[PDB]
Amino acid sequence: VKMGVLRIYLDGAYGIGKTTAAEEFLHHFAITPNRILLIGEPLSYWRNLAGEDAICGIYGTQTRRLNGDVSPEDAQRLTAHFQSLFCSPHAIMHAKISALMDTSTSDLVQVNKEPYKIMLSDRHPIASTICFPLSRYLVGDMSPAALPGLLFTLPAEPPGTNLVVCTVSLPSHLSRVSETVNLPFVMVLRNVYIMLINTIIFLKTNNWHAGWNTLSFCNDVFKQKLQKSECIKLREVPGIEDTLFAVLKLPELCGEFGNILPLWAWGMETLSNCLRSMSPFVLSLEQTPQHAAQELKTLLPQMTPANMSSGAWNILKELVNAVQD
Amino acid sequence: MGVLRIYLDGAYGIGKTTAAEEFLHHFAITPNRILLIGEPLSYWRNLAGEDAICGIYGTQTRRLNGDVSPEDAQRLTAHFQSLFCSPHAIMHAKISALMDTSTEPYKIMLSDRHPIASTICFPLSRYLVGDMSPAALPGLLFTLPAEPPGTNLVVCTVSLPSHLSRVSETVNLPFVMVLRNVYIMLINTIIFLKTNNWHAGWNTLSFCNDVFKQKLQKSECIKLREVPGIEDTLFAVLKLPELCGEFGNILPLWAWGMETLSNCLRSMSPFVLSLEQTPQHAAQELKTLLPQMTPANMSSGAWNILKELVNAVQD
Ligand SMILES: Nc1ncnc2c1ncn2[C@@H]1O[C@H](COP(=O)(O)OP(=O)(O)O)[C@@H](O)[C@H]1O
Ligand SMILES: O=c1[nH]c(=O)n([C@H]2C[C@H](O)[C@@H](COP(=O)(O)O)O2)cc1/C=C/Br
Ligand SMILES: O=c1[nH]c(=O)n([C@H]2C[C@H](O)[C@@H](COP(=O)(O)O)O2)cc1/C=C/Br
Repeated sequence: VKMGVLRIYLDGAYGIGKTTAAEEFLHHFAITPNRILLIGEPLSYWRNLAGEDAICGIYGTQTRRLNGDVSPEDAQRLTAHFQSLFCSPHAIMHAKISALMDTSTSDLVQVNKEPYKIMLSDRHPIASTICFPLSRYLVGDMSPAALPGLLFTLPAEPPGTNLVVCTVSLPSHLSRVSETVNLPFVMVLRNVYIMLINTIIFLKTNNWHAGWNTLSFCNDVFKQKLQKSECIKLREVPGIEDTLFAVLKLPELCGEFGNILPLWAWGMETLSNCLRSMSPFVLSLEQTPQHAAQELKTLLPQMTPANMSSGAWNILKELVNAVQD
Repeated sequence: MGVLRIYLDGAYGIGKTTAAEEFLHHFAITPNRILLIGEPLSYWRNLAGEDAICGIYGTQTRRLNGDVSPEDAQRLTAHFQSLFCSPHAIMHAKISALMDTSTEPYKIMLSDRHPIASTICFPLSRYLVGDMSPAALPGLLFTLPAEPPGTNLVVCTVSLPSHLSRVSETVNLPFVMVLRNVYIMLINTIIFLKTNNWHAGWNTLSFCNDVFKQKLQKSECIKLREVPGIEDTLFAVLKLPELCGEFGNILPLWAWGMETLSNCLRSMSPFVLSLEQTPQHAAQELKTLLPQMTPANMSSGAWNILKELVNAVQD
């Protein structure tokens, strides 16, 4: 009864327009209703996650830090708290979906006439568990203490994840927004995502323990560049220093001799395991939503497909519709 | 070959460690027959920079002195409490990978506390006592990973007046009284889950109110019972208005969450061990239980590996 689907997670910085451009893609291809399934960001839960408003809280906390209404040491812990709120929703979902995914190691008895059903999603779990938390650290708004809980506890990623990092020119990104507009965080966020990509590619060939002992620890000088120049350049064959491991080499995770502590190592392993499965793609949103979406279309043929029960797709759809409700 | 995964939990200060060790010294006559994994204090006391333990307690002291808003003190707590998760999880997740899921004296690998202690028992106790905001429950309860078959949860128990001497960190009835209660519920929940679905008498479960919380901090009510009912479980504590909508229905995602939370707890094989006596007895009793526990299968090779890893981090 099988049929191949196309899991596509659309990520990148915020305010860039990856949503009004992800929707304009649904209108001009969903000519046939059952050929595409969209899953939007769960604001409804973020803005009322068991009582607190993750969004307001993550920003308000910074405003509260500047006014000195709270200790900078607490403001960091306080941040970690809110930042973490974004995790659950996206995770409950992703975890369910991985369950409806057919991981059949076998030959095909029959083929399906129809084209592959593409299920588009707004942001991938790593955004909450790795991209943002890491950007907060780099900018100094959050304490590293919360990285293990998010980076090292990642669940096995099922084959076929297509991560599409959206990108916009810098001066244009600063208009799509004007929540708070401060270069430091943005400049970093953009950078991090670029690293993410380099990390995925990197991980495709080499192990995380590559030039680890050749990776200078993460210092304030490094963080400074990340908040100013948007350095980190996306490159053909990435090296350890063009990845996220450049940001993970932290004294707080290593011991006396300067070795990354045992557990934390095992963690790097799973974090690698996850990112490595992914199929990285970059999509420019520097133009009319029409183009952005058209471009995304040209990529469909390059993405890695996965298999799932025809029945399940119909179920998934209902669930997705049951919660985006 | 077949191993015996045994996780030893319960309240703190009770002595489940000096009694879990006295069990290793007596039956490890043959070296390769038993493997112990102790609590990773070394990481808790320096988890990427902060000392989870001091922070969870100090935050309370800081709350009483009014050095910080009670609203922040709650969020601040959630933060630290969460720190306890990673270590235990990195481990457990690795171990699940070395477990053979393929369709004479078995090697028993004893562990100090099971991940649910950090992700469900303690966080929940903090809530009930009012030291933590519910906002952090979904992140810990609903994101639980598939538990592999063969988990033997052994909840240790001590008499009340005796428990208050094993400790005297901070000694305050409210939290203890609750912690004891919660663990009892956990057990009742596991059993309960064996037969019925979480959506049983859900619509007959009164929401969680302050009156309820009050009893949980005073009488150690919650009694362990043969055939548990919805109200003797943890679901009695999970029915929260903050998780339900207007009409009073538990919101979609949170439901799916309950599902996975149930999925986990249900796999477990619950056992109660009394530490109200000489460590010798405590351990001897635990031995009598070995034959009742559910065994799992793993590569002989893996066991040797696991051992090395365990030894590699328990140094
Ligand atoms: N069965 C017992 N009888 C008397 N004292 C005990 C017993 N078990 C433990 N203790 C004492 O109480 C203290 C706390 O117990 P511990 O083993 O550390 O508990 P836990 O496993 O909860 O951390 C120990 O340092 C020990 O001296
Ligand atoms: O981890 C996060 N942290 C965060 O602060 N945010 C923030 C970023 C932004 O203000 C808002 C989400 O809106 P858009 O990203 O669609 O513009 O929440 C988002 C995530 C990620 C969720 Br997965
Ligand atoms: O989640 C937790 N939260 C917590 O505060 N603690 C606390 C409880 C205790 O002070 C200390 C651990 O010592 P024992 O439990 O062995 O006596 O950390 C522990 C856990 C659980 C880890 Br899994």
